[PDB]
Amino acid sequence: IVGGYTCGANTVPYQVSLNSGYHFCGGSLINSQWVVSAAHCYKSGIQVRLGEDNINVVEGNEQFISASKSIVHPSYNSNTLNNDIMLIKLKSAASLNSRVASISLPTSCASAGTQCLISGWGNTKSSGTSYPDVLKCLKAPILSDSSCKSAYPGQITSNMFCAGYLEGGKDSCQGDSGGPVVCSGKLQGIVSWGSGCAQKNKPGVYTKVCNYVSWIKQTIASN
Ligand SMILES: [Ca+2]
Repeated sequence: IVGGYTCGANTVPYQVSLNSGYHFCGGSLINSQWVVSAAHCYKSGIQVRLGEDNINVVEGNEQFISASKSIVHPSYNSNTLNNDIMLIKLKSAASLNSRVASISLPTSCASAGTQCLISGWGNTKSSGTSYPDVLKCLKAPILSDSSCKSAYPGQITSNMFCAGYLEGGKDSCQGDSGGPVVCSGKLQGIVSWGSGCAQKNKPGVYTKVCNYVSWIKQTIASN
């Protein structure tokens, strides 16, 4: 998160860290046994860390649970990043409480102008590299599709949407991938890609979760 602020311990209870001996991607807890993340975050041997704040220190409330299986959308294309969504089933059910809670799936696509909360432990620098210990947050608006397609000609599909600032200075970054974009208490996006970080006229691109509600529900029901 570039140009953001410190969320505060456990203020984003649905936020998860995907770990393989180090933090590599964010994720969202949608129920006691399932996490939604980005398909490009996939890899064998994933340990989902819940209730995290400082990801380098064990301070209480954390829950480390191994992924029993990661389900990458069958139509995910690594070259275009279309269908950048992945379902992760936990080996055992997570303990839901004040610090650890699931986020609701959307019942409709959010409209442009809607304010959303983006969060993660990704890079905080536009040019350099500086990874934070504690969870960072960012309030950003969903941009219109015309502005989005204008920023990335021929790269935006119906399964993507832009969010952020065209002036630059505020955006999600490396490490934030797979993280939640929450608007009005609903998971509308997943940190997917962009051209650099917090660069002007290059807003962040996110996976349009509202286009996958049926798929998510159907996949979960058969697994
Ligand atoms: Ca910790």
